[PDB]
This record gives sequence, C-alpha cells and structure tokens, in this order.
Amino acid sequence: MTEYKLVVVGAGGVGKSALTIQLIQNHFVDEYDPTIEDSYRKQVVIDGETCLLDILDTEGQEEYSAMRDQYMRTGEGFLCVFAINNTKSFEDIHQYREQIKRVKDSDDVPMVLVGNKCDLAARTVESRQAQDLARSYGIPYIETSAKTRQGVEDAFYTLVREIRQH
Ligand SMILES: Nc1nc2c(ncn2[C@@H]2O[C@H](COP(=O)(O)OP(=O)(O)O)[C@@H](O)[C@H]2O)c(=O)[nH]1
Ligand SMILES: [Ca+2]
Ligand SMILES: [Ca+2]
Ligand SMILES: [Mg+2]
Repeated sequence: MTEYKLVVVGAGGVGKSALTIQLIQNHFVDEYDPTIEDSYRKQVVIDGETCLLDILDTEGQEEYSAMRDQYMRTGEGFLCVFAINNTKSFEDIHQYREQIKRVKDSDDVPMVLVGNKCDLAARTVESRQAQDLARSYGIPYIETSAKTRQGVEDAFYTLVREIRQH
C-alpha cells in the first residue's frame, strides 16, 4: 500500500501531540507529554484505498539541526497547527510555512492549515482570519478539537487528499 509521511508542525502547546494521539489512540489526556518526538503508524482506508500514515510529531527546536531539517524533508504533507485561543501561535504560522518551503525546495507543498482547540469558547483567532490566510496559501483550513474529536480525522485525511491530488 502507499505510505504517506505526514509531519505536524506549529508552536509549542497548540495541540500537535494531542491531535496525533487522538488519531492513533482514540483518546485525549490532558497535559500528556510524549517522550520521543516519535513517528506513529496507522493503516487507514481513505476514499476506498488502504494506505499507511506515518506521522512525525515535531517538537520546538530554536536553533539549526541538519538532522531535523532532513526529517522534515522526508515529509510529503504537512499540518500547520495553531490554537484558536492563542494569537501568538497564529502569528507563528508564517515562519513554519517558510521553514517547510525552505526544506522542501518548493512553494506548493501539500499542506493543511489547522486551527485546534475549537472546543474552547475563549477564541482569539477568528475563523475568517485563518480562512483568508489559507486561501492566500492555496490550502484547506480545518478547525479541530483533539479534546472532543471534532475535525481530527478530517485534518489528516484532507492532507492525504491534498497529496493525492497534488
Ligand atoms: N481544550 C483543548 N485542549 C487541548 C487540545 N489539544 C491539546 N490540548 C491541551 O493543550 C496542551 C498542549 O497540547 P500538546 O498536545 O502537548 O501541544 P503540542 O506542544 O503542540 O504538542 C495540553 O494540555 C493538551 O491536553 C484541544 O483541542 N482542546
Ligand atoms: Ca506539554
Ligand atoms: Ca493548492
Ligand atoms: Mg508535542
């Protein structure tokens, strides 16, 4: 079956690990902290075709690591995650998209913009803001909650669709 290397990026605390854990383990655990910055494998059926998702859950690295750039470079599609209650994390999306563009040597990498923690009423980033940005980038925008499961599988499956139709 086709394997898809998916990479999850974004500021610390936005829910990258929780999104991955929801997809892989089908639960949400407050404040859980993975211990490996590892990859996760899941066999899924998307639009009738079985495939293997290989998910890289990134941690924040503030300096230069050629190894970390090479792990990113193996990725075929990227989730750019911010949290809808965290204005700073939305402002950070630009630097993550620039990083992917640099390491992939391409401006048009399969990508989905993800606004996580949509269960929280205390929104500071309006959906229209992210919709505008996603449309400027030419990529889908999906709102998720790793806590309630809303949008989680759709974010990953939409990313695969973006790879398939790239
Ligand atoms: N309410 C809510 N909390 C979340 C959600 N996703 C993650 N969290 C919590 O936000 C904190 C940071 O999440 P984490 O997965 O470690 O973010 P990461 O640093 O991007 O990997 C943790 O306490 C999570 O339990 C969500 O969708 N809704
Ligand atoms: Ca944490
Ligand atoms: Ca596009
Ligand atoms: Mg994490």
